[PDB]
Amino acid sequence: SGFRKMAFPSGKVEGCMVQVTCGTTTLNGLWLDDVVYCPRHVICTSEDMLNPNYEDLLIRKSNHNFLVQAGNVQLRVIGHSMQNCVLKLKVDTANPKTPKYKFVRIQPGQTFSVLACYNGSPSGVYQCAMRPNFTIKGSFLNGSCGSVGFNIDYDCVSFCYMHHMELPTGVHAGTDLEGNFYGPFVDRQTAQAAGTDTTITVNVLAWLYAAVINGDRWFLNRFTTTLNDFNLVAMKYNYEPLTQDHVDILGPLSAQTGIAVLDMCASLKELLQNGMNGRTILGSALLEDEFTPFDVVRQCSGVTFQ
Amino acid sequence: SGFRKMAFPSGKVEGCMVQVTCGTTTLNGLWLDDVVYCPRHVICTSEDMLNPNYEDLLIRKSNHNFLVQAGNVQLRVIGHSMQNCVLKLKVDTANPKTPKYKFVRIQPGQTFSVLACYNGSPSGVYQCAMRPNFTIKGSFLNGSCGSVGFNIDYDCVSFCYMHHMELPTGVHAGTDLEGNFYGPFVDRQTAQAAGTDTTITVNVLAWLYAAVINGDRWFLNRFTTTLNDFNLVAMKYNYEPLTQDHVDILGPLSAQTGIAVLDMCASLKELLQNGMNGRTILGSALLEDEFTPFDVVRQCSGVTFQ
Ligand SMILES: *[C@H](O)[C@H](C[C@@H]1CCNC1=O)NC(=O)[C@@H]1[C@H]2CCC[C@H]2CN1C(=O)COc1ccc(Cl)c(Cl)c1
Ligand SMILES: *[C@H](O)[C@H](C[C@@H]1CCNC1=O)NC(=O)[C@@H]1[C@H]2CCC[C@H]2CN1C(=O)COc1ccc(Cl)c(Cl)c1
Repeated sequence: SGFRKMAFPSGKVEGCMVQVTCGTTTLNGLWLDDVVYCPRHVICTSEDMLNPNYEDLLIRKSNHNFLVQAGNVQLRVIGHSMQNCVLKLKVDTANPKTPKYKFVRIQPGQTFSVLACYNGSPSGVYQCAMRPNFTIKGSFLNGSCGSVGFNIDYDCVSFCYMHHMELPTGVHAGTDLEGNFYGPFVDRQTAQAAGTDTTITVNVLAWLYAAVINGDRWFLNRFTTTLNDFNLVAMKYNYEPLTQDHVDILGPLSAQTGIAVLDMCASLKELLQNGMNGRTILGSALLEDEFTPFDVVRQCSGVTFQ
Repeated sequence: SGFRKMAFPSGKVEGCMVQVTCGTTTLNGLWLDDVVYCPRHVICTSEDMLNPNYEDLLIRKSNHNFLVQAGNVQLRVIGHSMQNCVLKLKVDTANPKTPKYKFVRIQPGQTFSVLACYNGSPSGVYQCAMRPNFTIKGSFLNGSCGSVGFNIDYDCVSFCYMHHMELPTGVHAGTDLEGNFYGPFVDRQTAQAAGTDTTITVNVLAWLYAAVINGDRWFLNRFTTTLNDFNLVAMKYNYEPLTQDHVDILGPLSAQTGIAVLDMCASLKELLQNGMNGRTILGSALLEDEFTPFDVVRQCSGVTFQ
């Protein structure tokens, strides 16, 4: 038993992490087969960072301008191209540690592991959710750009996130691995801001099921509610609407615990209207919304990855 | 910016994880050079698990009884010996992925990363603290024994924990890598229990400094307090006494933020006496005590590992 914010083992990604330096900018790149992926703003310098034109900036670059460092081995760049907001640096060497992988784009509400890197070297790993407003509450300092977010699905790494920037509230924005930003953000210094977030309702319910599985039961009740009546409460407390599909996805957890999904909604309602009254749930005094139903099933049943 | 419960990159440990099967028991082993380390209770079966005599049980074993599986390669056991509560299985092959390592024993209050494994395959990674009562609040299911806890110090893995068991409150107990239990626990089914815990005071203060570094300032005050007067409050709220050495260790964080350690203590006092009044600190509605001063400095300055 126990329930922890658990990241995927990072080894497969660690072997793909490289250093990319161009001009005065050093960031991280992702080396898969003979391509290194990195944020395109590496080709910028200070004055370039207000209103850049990256097509103009890229045509002025040379392969030899890109210093790519895989540990203590320099990788010769032999081609480069821009794909949206990522740069694809073709290098003369395929990464022998390339795992099976996919580039996937995730939905707000879904979670992933971030391997925070500096200078191509992994610093730490942690779990994140894509917020409804397409930001992530990460932990990122200067030089962390190009760190990736990912899931692992048996032996296959699904890369979903590459880090580009921090917003004024201290949250983080980036792209999928095809270079397309999550949310309405651009890789420029503008006055852009996150915009209002909501709590991921289905995830909160998943975490309540994790709590029941782990022996926290105090918030349970005999009450029930309709899906419509629950969503009128969710709206007031700035929770995402719960769909019938969310109810279906919570089925297995409902079955294991014997608590109907709509019954757990009634519990959530009471927690929203009354608070926790000094109690905790799974060591939290807040309703936690960064575990998906899958995350709960994964942890509470012991799925591994080969 | 941002602050996350961050684990170390797990790759170096992942390459050491193997499966050990003996009889009806399958657990994880740690393969370093030509030795596999695993919990000695692998040599037990159901009836063996009440009041065992492991010296008796081990002399009845044969090298060939130990099925050691490194991925899809079976490792031939050529010797075995007991060291306290761990078994050392000598195998005919040195692990080519053996990192530089040390066996270290940690102090309550210190943190480490756990690579949760099943069947020798990594499932997830998360950060833990050694509680003052020598338990850890982990996430462990049947088959997770032999998973290790560790820190990474540049390129060197300091293994500090191997998992053996869960206690009736859902917390976890285990040994250092020399087989010596953390705390007054034994690898038997007895009525043993954790025993009363305390909150790791120096860590809470570290996390308050992390909050200030990250722009959470609402809990700060002009007040100060003496170390003695703070500790009279700490005792009432079941917090560990703060020592002058703790104050010294918090020096660098005090210097970076400009908040005297004893001033931050005064803030903690007020949080203890008054609660948080609906506010959060670093996304928590609880005072968090599983970040050490080192963890905070590490994350808020970007230390990596090569
Ligand atoms: C890339 O390493 C870096 C990552 C940032 C730095 C601080 N936290 C992060 O996650 N990205 C940036 O510096 C990007 C840069 C590329 C696109 C736009 C431009 C500006 N920017 C920002 O992240 C701006 O916010 C910001 C906040 C705090 C700090 Cl210290 C900095 Cl350097 C930037
Ligand atoms: C080893 O894989 C296993 C890990 C346990 C299992 C559940 N959570 C864990 O962390 N260890 C044990 O099963 C040990 C075993 C070796 C020493 C004593 C004996 C009993 N025990 C326990 O952990 C007893 O507690 C316990 C609680 C809940 C469950 Cl499902 C189980 Cl199997 C054991």
